[PDB]
Amino acid sequence: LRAITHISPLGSMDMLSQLEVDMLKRTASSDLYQLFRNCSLAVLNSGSLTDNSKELLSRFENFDINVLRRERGVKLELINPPEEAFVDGRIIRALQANLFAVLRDILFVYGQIHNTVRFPNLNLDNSVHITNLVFSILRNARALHVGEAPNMVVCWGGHSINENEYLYARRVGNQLGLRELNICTGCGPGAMEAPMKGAAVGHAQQRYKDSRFIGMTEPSIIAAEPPNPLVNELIIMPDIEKRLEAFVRIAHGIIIFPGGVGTAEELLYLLGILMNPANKDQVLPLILTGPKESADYFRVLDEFVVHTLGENARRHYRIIIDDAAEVARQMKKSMPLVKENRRDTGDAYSFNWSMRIAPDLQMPFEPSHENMANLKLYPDQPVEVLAADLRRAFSGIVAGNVKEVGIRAIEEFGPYKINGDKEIMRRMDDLLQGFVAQHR
Ligand SMILES: Nc1nc2c(ncn2[C@@H]2O[C@H](COP(=O)(O)OP(=O)(O)OP(=O)(O)O)[C@@H](OP(=O)(O)OP(=O)(O)O)[C@H]2O)c(=O)[nH]1
Repeated sequence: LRAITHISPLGSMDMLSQLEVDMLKRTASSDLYQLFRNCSLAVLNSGSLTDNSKELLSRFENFDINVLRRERGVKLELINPPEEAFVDGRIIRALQANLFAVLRDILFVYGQIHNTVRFPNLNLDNSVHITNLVFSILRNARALHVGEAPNMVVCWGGHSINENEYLYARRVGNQLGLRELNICTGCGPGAMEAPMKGAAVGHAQQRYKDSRFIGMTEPSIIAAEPPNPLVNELIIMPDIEKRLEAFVRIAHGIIIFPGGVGTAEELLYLLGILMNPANKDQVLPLILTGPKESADYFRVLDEFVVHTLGENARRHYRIIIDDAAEVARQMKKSMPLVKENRRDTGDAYSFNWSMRIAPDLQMPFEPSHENMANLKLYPDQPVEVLAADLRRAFSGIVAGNVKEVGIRAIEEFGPYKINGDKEIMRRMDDLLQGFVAQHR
């Protein structure tokens, strides 16, 4: 009635103390179990060709996982796991490494972090501690290499995309791989998987040995979305805001693909950091690119930025339509400039400390009628503030029409549409009307 198998640690959690093991033990038996189980299950389905995520999560009712204590360290016990994850009775290494990546970031980091009874005085409300914590997580994930030239390109894109956009992202990935650049994404399908599949080919063509494909996700996502099978360095941050800060501090360049309206929220976030005068001398290339069909999509998005943040916004990004070689060539040229930029201030090559991220951008935000109310949506205040309050505005009603939390108050309380300048509020509907005219 039950088939069992023991997995030894690989890639992480391979050198533990007995106290740490005992800590992991109770954590695996506290309320965190449901989260820990659903994440392990998602990892074990990376590569299973059932596109419907939640469909497959139910197919495995038998599955359960427990943590085994051994004098030396820990082992993972799997009860009735998916068959497609094994080869002649042995677990596929890639999955095995992701399997213990969950053990690390969910139980060791996530479960012991909220515990302030367990960890030292860690003021989660202090902006500095957050940044250093993000660093500690990445270091614990063995994702920060010493004295390595900048070659990491973060990529953001839509969850599900048409076959047309997918090919362009693959092509861009290939051109990035052909130039010995590595890739970091949201660890999912769609635009978060295509650039990796393409970069793998280029690396092979260039005989590039150690590809780094970093999937950076969070518990609520990975619990329902298995990671794409290209990810070879999995990382799960505790909060949404900590995941986004991780993206910014490890990246040496950022490429944004069409992601529907979410692209706007993602774009405003970056501008809120770059257009901060404290970051005037920072060097972080930003390219927004897409197939020939996404011409007007980015046009609409560009007019919005100009008409609200000013032409000054364009000195921080470049739009490239249907040219993969140019996108990759731009990023390759910027790497020495990043290296030179970090070297000019003494910053680390693998992690951007000096980049000032305002504390408002590191804290969670809830789309209630109160928080939204005091959104300063006029152009009189600093540009970097307007962009911050604009991000918190989009995602506010993003999940506010059909999301289980938005319509619980959108038809019981109605739309809020917080006070702002009559001109700015229209340039948005022009943006929303524009995305609708293209079936986004
Ligand atoms: N900013 C930075 N430097 C790093 C990093 N990892 C290694 N380094 C190296 O540390 C060295 C810099 O130390 P120093 O030689 O004393 O130069 P400093 O004037 O003191 O710079 P600083 O005061 O820190 O701002 C350089 O090596 P070399 O120049 O001697 O050789 P190579 O050219 O091959 O890289 C850097 O390449 C890193 O993550 N960030």
